[PDB]
Amino acid sequence: SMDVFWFLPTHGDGHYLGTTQGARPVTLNYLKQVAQAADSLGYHGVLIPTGRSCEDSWVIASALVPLTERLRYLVAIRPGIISPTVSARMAATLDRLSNGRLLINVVTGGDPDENRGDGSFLSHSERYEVTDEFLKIWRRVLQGEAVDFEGKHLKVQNAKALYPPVQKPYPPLYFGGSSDAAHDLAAEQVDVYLTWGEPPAAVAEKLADVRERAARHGRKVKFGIRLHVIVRETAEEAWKAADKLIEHISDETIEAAQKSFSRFDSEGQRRMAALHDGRRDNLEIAPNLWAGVGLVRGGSGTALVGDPQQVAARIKEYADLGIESFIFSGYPHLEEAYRFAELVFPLLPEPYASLAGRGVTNLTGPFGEMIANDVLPA
Amino acid sequence: SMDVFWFLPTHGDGHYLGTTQGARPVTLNYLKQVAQAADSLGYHGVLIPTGRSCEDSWVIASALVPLTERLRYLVAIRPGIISPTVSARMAATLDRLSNGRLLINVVTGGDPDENRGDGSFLSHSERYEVTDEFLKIWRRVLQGEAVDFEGKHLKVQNAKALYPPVQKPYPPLYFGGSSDAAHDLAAEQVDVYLTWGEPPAAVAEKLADVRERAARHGRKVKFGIRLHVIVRETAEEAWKAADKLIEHISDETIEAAQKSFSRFDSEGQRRMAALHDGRRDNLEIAPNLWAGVGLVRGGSGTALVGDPQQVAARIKEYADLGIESFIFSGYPHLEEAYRFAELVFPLLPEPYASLAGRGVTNLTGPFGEMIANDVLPA
Amino acid sequence: SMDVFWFLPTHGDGHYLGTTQGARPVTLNYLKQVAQAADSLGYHGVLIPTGRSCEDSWVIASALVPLTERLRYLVAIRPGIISPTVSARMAATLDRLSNGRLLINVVTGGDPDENRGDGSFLSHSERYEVTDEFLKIWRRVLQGEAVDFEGKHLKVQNAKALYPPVQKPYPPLYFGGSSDAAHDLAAEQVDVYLTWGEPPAAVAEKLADVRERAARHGRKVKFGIRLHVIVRETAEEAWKAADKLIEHISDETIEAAQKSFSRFDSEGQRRMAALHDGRRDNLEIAPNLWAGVGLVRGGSGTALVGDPQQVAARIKEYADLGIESFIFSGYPHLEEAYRFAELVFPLLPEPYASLAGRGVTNLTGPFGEMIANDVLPA
Amino acid sequence: SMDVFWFLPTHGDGHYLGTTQGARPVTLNYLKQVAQAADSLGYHGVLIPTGRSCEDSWVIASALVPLTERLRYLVAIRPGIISPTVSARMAATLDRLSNGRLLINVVTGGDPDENRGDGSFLSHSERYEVTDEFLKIWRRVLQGEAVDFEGKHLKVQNAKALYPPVQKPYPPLYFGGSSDAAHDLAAEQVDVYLTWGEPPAAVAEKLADVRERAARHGRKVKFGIRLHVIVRETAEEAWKAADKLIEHISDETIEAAQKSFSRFDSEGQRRMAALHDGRRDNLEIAPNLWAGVGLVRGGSGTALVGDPQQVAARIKEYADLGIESFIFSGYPHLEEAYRFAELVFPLLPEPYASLAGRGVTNLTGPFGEMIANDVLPA
Ligand SMILES: Cc1cc2nc3c(=O)[nH]c(=O)nc-3n(C[C@H](O)[C@H](O)[C@H](O)COP(=O)(O)O)c2cc1C
Ligand SMILES: Cc1cc2nc3c(=O)[nH]c(=O)nc-3n(C[C@H](O)[C@H](O)[C@H](O)COP(=O)(O)O)c2cc1C
Ligand SMILES: Cc1cc2nc3c(=O)[nH]c(=O)nc-3n(C[C@H](O)[C@H](O)[C@H](O)COP(=O)(O)O)c2cc1C
Ligand SMILES: Cc1cc2nc3c(=O)[nH]c(=O)nc-3n(C[C@H](O)[C@H](O)[C@H](O)COP(=O)(O)O)c2cc1C
Ligand code: NA
Repeated sequence: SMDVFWFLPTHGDGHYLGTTQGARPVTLNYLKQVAQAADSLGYHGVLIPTGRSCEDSWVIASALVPLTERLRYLVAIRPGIISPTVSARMAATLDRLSNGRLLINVVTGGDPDENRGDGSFLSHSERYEVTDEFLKIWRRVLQGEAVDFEGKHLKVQNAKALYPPVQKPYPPLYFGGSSDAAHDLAAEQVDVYLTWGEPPAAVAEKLADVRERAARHGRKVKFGIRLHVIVRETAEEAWKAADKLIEHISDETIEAAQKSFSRFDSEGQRRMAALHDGRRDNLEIAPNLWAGVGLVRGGSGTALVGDPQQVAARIKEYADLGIESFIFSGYPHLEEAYRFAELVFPLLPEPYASLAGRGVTNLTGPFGEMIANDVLPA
Repeated sequence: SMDVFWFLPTHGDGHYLGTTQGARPVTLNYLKQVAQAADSLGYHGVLIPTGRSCEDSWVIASALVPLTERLRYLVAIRPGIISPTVSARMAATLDRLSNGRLLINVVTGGDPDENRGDGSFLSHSERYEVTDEFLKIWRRVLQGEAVDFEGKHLKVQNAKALYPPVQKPYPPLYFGGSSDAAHDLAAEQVDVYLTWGEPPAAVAEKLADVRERAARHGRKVKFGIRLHVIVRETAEEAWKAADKLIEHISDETIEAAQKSFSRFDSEGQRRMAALHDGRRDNLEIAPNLWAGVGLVRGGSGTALVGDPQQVAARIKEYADLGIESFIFSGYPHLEEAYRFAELVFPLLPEPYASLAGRGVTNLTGPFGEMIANDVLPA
Repeated sequence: SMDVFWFLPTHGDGHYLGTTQGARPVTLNYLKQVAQAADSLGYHGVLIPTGRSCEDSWVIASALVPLTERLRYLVAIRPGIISPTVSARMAATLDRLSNGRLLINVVTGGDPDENRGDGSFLSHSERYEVTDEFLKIWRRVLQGEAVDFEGKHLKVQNAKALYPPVQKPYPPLYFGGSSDAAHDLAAEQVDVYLTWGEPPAAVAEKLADVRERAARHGRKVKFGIRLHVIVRETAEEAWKAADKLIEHISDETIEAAQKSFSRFDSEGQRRMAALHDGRRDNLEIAPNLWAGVGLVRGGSGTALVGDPQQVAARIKEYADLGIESFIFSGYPHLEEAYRFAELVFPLLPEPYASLAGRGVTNLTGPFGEMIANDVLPA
Repeated sequence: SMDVFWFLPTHGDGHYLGTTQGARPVTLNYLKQVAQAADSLGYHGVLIPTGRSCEDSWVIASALVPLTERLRYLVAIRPGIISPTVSARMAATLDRLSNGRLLINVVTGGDPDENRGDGSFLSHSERYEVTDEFLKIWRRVLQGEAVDFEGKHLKVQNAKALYPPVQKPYPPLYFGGSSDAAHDLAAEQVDVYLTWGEPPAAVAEKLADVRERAARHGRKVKFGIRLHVIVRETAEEAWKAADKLIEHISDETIEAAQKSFSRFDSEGQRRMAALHDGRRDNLEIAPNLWAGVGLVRGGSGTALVGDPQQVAARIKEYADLGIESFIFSGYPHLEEAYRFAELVFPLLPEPYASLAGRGVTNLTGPFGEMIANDVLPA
């Protein structure tokens, strides 16, 4: 079993990184194009990023829910900048309108400059104390309880969400974080622990630690991984596409991004930037794992590059560690959603092996362009 | 010079108040029905309420924006439970996706229990201090400024909204409130001051008060009024429908509703609850002004009742006081939106006079159901 | 079993017949309103009329299919004015796009003036000869057969529809007609025989006649009835609403309508026109069967008028005769669709009994408008 | 000025011709993707093919109209298989539902086998006599006339289209045909004369003939061209992409299509098949004009292949001949719609030079994926 996600580029899209050449603006029509493509191609869901660099995740997810049928939306909540009772009501409303298609990504926010801009002057350990108290109120409120809670940071009295969610006990909690406090938080409250595309050896160590701490609370959590993907029919086309993706990036842009990454107080972000060292050489840190994206883009900075057989093999290596969720992305996000679904889906377990080419449809007849007006293609 | 709004019943709908008989569940489909009706009928916009008793306003409005073309959405924000910078990004995104169809209703929250349920333990004077600092940050960030602010309650450092809104300088701010702190805040920062359906005499005093305080800041504030409406072809049918609206309300529900109203420290709620005092008699506090709605429903608790000429007469009276915005509602909200547009619109100024019956359309030809198969109606 | 249909007023809508007072123009917005209401309220489908007085059924049905989830569309085909091979491809495409939600209403056309306007100069028997040959090509082509056909009226060689339909062997064939040629055609080729709202005794004879002729061919056809419905909470309101429907109808308009009906060459139209005799008196030709609609409207000219228990009883009577399909309509079509579902559905067999009031939804919680802000309705 | 159309692959889509490898089935979701992409990218419209090899044009176009805002639809009508009065009502309905976004492609049918399959046993000259009589009735009824027409093939009495279209006097008539009868028909009745992708010298002779024949009637006929496009950043990429397109085409499939084209009774099809005569070598019949598509595809069988400067240059060569409309297509039709708009639109006249990259968008701010979370791309 495997859940394959796509990605909504709410922070912008294009053919090349760190530039405006071939860039596509974030519009409702284009986001609808990507979401409906992922919905019809059979992706389990789409991840919506959050932060100052992105449009609001909740406005986007809510606008695309009535325009899609089965696609699930992994939406980020940010404790510390919103009341947990209100956030719970937001999740309840969106889960009700979507008929149980809401997934929650718990985000603590690793940029102190962004946090101060939102009015949150908490330290790294305080952000996780807030998130811990946030989730405890959030989870109980969505289970129908009038909550009285008085913590170090948050205090509510008679917190109630009158409209229950569709998913019981609440929309599943996804969480990504690499710090010690992050692993304690995931082990206690979250349902799925997420990691960025570190090499398999590093991901194995992070999974073993989360599984160990989850055993102390008598819990078993699931695991997912966030990776870019540059797959082509051959590996030579894939590496050429990987090279062209960062060819228009000047050293003034690389050094500016790494300088902004040094300001971040995020254990996961530092581990990602440490893979490429801010240089253009040795970007293939592992077989078919390419760290060129991290030179400019924050967060996910690695990509699987190669033919379909190679990309599938690297997906199996991660799956052998206990990873069941895979959140992929490509540039541009519309075309690469079709590319990954056509090249990689037939090599993945069901239902993705059967969803390839056809998609979510039951139609037959002339499959492909008709030869003249009386010859079926073969 | 008139904008006519309708209302999305995100707190529940039905044919009768208090009871569940004839109640209509609020789903995505039914909200699409109401929103698309007001859009096609030519209403300027719809009001979406906020609170523990309602679904989330932002999730609802975002879900209905891609499903309408011209309809504006008056969406409520509540300072004190969400970061002002994050709220500005939410407003920017929705205003961009809707192409400038977003309107903001500033809500301070008049129920101390609901405020404590969300984590806010502020007094009446402190809630307006937070809103005042909230709006100052909110209005400046949406204008492209990197804001440094340090007030009594809020503190931001390098607050920025990277995606500018469509409406300049920002989506217009609507505000309702009758306390002295409310009128000072309305005079300084809001664009439209809203009032509930009080008799014209009391509305004129509140309007004259806000208008004078706003003059000290050099601002010309617009005025709107929130009112229920029960309009029928004759005045006799209207009073029958008003009686049926409350015929299934027991005295134990009235006491439970008024017991909650006394908990509210809201000045506007106190003035509305004092018009009926829980009585079932003397509900016509003014010519064609019926206060039966306020027996169980908080907020707007008065209604215009009568034939189209009587309802339009009360509307012109309010308009002669300087009121340019009108937010109406009826039970059930779908049918009454058509009834009001078909009975009252032809009696209102343009464009509502021309929008009567036809609506926002350019189609010609047979008007009405055809006679036989070749005889046009006349 | 029981399938309950609604009706799309593609020939115009309104509150009153004959006149233009309270008329609603047929627009894409309003047809979306009616279709999406019937879809969400749980109706099995909607009937779309065809003819000179209506917008094209195939364009309307195709435009609303992507905007609805489970609603079926009973679309009309008229042999003699379109190639059966092309019509077969149209049915295949719409059935494929709707994922098997297409239903076919075979219409022979009962107005010689309209038929001549379309280029058809066939007599009554010749129209049924064309229809009989049409359906044979239509059914064989949709079953994947390369058809050579040389009949009296139609001639095709190597007729093929390369895209098969979702429903096998083809979308079901509904047919309405009262002539002897109609009963032969229905007994031999159609799946469901439809009749207008005649008294149960007259319906029983037509049903027995069709059933006997189908037995001779070794076939069993189902039966449905087409009726208007004016249902109110009490019987007195229903009869008052029936009087309002024809209060704005002048005798000059009745005479012009009945003069056009005498031009028609349809047995079913004459049987319907013979129920009211072109007069306003004795319109209740049967218990709760009111023939006032036929005084101006062509086709369905009777209505079920009464309280829910009275309407549900007349439905049960028809169902005792073997009728399993019920195609209802009301004025206006949007509001009356909710009225019938909220009043009659609880008195109908499953699933209409469980779909009553709530529609097709899995939402729980506060049912009805909230009392104050923490008191659930009861 | 210039109108740039795209193409809906209602006959099938994919990456490679002649084979099922990489093929995409014609589904509602995929067609919605292609149409909404062309709508948002700024294309003037899309062409929808008709015939036995495709899904029905009217069903497809009607289903996509409510899902698009500005995109126009060039929909085919085929005289001889449908009544002109019925066809005019379909055009009136779709033009009204789309608010004037309907265009008509007049198709006579060049395949005798496909025509006989639809019940039309007319010769080449007879098909143009039917079309001439069809269009006279079609154009007159849409102008609000009760038409009496008695011709050699068609006879109508009191033909009326009750619902007038939005476009006056009627939706524009596009027409393609290279025979002498076609050029007479285009000079007299049609608004836009279309030609397939012949070399510029052969196009100039056809346009000069039509212009001369139309001047005798005092009419000016707009000119358009239909062409596939394989454009890439470099010329070598485009030529390699063109080779990949036909690399899976078996020589037995080429002969299976050329023998099918010999049966056709179309002068324009013969002129297209005479450009290569099945020869696999030297398919570049003109600078950047590649006839590789004509090996297996009927109708349009030539493509523009080259870098953006070469493709734009060939477009300007056709424009100087007087061609104002361009109907382009590519494989696959979704990805190639973006490729052409992003690569060729900036080299085209307004408004396509402004629609490049930006598209129909008034949004400002970040343009492309954000560098980190505060640095905008440049
Ligand atoms: C898969 C994944 C997705 C994430 N998405 C976001 C996001 O959208 N916005 C964000 O600010 N942080 C995101 N993060 C990062 C964390 O949620 C959080 O901001 C912080 O970096 C965790 O800090 P830590 O590694 O020091 O424990 C994501 C992390 C992962 C692994
Ligand atoms: C037109 C209008 C709409 C309002 N909408 C809301 C709402 O949706 N939620 C809410 O809590 N309060 C709403 N209020 C009430 C005030 O915004 C605020 O909550 C408080 O009651 C004002 O307190 P005050 O009158 O003492 O200054 C509304 C008021 C008006 C006039
Ligand atoms: C339920 C029902 C629906 C019908 N719908 C249509 C229609 O939409 N357009 C139409 O022209 N005739 C319609 N008819 C009438 C017949 O299909 C046909 O046109 C003709 O009147 C039958 O003639 P006959 O009774 O003499 O056999 C309908 C009949 C029934 C019973
Ligand atoms: C741009 C263009 C589009 C056409 N589209 C179609 C079509 O969709 N279906 C079709 O059968 N023929 C199509 N044709 C061909 C003609 O409409 C017609 O079928 C026939 O080939 C003309 O015959 P002629 O060249 O001998 O005058 C098209 C022609 C052109 C130039
Ligand atoms: Na390193």
